[PDB]
Amino acid sequence: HMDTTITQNQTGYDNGYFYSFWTDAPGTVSMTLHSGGSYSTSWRNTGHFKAGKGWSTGGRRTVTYNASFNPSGDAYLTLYGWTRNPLVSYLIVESWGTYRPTGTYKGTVTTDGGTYDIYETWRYNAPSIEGTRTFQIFWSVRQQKRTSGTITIGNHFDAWARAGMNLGSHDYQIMATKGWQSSGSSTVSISEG
Repeated sequence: HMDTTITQNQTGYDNGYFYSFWTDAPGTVSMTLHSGGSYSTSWRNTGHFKAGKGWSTGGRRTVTYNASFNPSGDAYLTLYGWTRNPLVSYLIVESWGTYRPTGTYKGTVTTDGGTYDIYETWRYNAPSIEGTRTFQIFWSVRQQKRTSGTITIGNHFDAWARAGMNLGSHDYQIMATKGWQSSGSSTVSISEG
């Protein structure tokens, strides 16, 4: 009869929603899982972390979200997901803190009232859904920040494909808070369509 609080690397289900939690700085960050599609995070002088709720069946859905996003430094509010064969992680970054991600620029996609820059990067020997690996990351980064709205994910997937950024078969997909060597808090509420 209390909200579950996650502090150790794991995935699972809470109140019908898939969740994922990962950090390399255990004890510096927590995720509290609320009723429905809502969660909060709190972090203090963390290392790296990524945490959120969403779906173990990733794919071309529409995600509507509303968030309080309060980073004191480097953090993102981002849809975050994975595919296998090829192993790819992807991020649709809605807001950021002191640092806006960048990478190999592929063009833009205009969707959901915003224009997003498309980037691809490689991440070297890093944690993944298939162990510690090098893998590509596909990015859409909103040209300006927002903390609520709708993400029409298929429009991003289609733009990435046109840019030669090829996804594999879907694994999970979450509306995440991500942090790097910062402090802060977030609360995020989601729904699918």
